[PDB]
Amino acid sequence: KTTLTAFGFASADLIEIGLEGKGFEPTLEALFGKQGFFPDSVNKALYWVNGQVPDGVSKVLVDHFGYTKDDKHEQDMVNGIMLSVEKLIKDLKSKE
Repeated sequence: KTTLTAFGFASADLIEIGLEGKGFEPTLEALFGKQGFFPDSVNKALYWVNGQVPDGVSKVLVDHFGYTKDDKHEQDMVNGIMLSVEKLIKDLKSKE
């Protein structure tokens, strides 16, 4: 929002766009929470996909998505991504 006072002492809101919403936190956590889609999905993709991102990007990825070096699951790329998808689907209707 912005209020303009350029007509002497007469004021007038030049423009205002009002955003109102609730229930964002559950989706925020289902995307980036402990069981969120992004952390597990990125971890599985990094484990099953050859090659590592530059070290600078690697630090951020480890910090945010909790990439794990070693996994004992002979489950494949498809199941690795699909576990994250499954938990996200449960996240969707398990909350607001």
